[PDB]
Amino acid sequence: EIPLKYGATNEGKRQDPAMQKFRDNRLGAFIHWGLYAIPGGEWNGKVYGGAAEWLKSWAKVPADEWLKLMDQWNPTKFDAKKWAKMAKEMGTKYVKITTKHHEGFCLWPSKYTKYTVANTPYKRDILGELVKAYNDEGIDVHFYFSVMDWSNPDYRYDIKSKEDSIAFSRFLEFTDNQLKELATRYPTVKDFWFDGTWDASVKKNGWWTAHAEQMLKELVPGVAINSRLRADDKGKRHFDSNGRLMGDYESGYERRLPDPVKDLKVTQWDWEACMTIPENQWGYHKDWSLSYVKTPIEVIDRIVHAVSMGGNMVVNFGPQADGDFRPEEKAMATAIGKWMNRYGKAVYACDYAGFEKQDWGYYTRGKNDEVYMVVFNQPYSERLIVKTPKGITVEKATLLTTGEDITVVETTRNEYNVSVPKKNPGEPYVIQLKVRAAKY
Repeated sequence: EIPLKYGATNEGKRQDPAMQKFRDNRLGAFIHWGLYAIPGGEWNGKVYGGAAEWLKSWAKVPADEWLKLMDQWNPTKFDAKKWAKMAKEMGTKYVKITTKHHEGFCLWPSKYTKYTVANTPYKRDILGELVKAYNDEGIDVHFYFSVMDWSNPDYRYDIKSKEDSIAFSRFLEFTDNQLKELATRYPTVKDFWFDGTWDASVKKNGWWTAHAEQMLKELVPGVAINSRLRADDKGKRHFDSNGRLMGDYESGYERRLPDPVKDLKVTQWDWEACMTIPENQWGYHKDWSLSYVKTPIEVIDRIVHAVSMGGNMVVNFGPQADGDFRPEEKAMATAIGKWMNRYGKAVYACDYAGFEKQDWGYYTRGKNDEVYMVVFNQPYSERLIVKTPKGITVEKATLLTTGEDITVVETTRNEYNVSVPKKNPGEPYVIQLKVRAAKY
């Protein structure tokens, strides 16, 4: 048992209405937009296979020359109302926006640096337009913020001298200033999602991470803050030195997901995962033939997987330089939306069900103890195995889309065979169960 000034603050899950809304939303979209969209993976005629938002690093481009891309920032086709309608149609209840990525370029007209939308041909407060357009559609907005900043020469990767410490203290004031600015300019913000916090400089300044959390919470009632921000007194990230979660939700599952059998620990706290459509591209990259691109069903699988284990999922989009979305992303959003509209009672406001995992798919639990079976792998046996926890029985099974009754046969103590539907739905589908707990 270690004493700590800058360790965990929350005891378990926040149960205030604002966290309940964050949780109940479940499905969100990620927007990565910045100067990296212009080159789109290519520098000086060489196409790089790494993440397009890291092109400055792959092509060894100096800050001065990279930030000169501001002179071509002119997204003529940008329309915040279209973006928001696209998100509504997809079934997303929130959107996480890159306010500033590692490159340092701000999508709002910050008063604390020259590297902003204001000093571009386009001039407009893109971030402010998005906040309004999304909020008009009833969609919450969350802010991605990269602490690591390649545009500011006071940034330090490590504190090796007293000069380093003096520079970096000025950098943290700059950062604090931008954060205060965002929270007061855009007070409808529901969440701040920190990234670029892994460097030794930040690990050595745990006190600051805890201060940023507390500062933003006093400025924005009920705001959420991700675990990735936080380091403790000793430099342990996400979870403090007593194994307690810092911030309001766990945010380490990036392009991977907890194991449905072995990683049940994650149901004890709030968490959010994010993912890309190709293997590893967040910002716009002009050539998607370079790695595997997920199909819509592969994406829906991951969404449901997350919710089945008590977490959120955020799907990423990397808008083009002109301010429109590429065709593959429009197709994905439309396909997800179609499926969510039909089967979203098993996703929105749902949580971990407490049932042993089975091969056919995933269980989710509803607000009134509905247990949904989301079927992704159809058994040739025509029987969907359902093993119940001690004291639970299955009284009825119903196909969600049609209301048709589904035969349930007891096979042993605590186990049933739920029949597949008479007509194969031809897609991942939901069977709703009615369960009863003995004197959930």
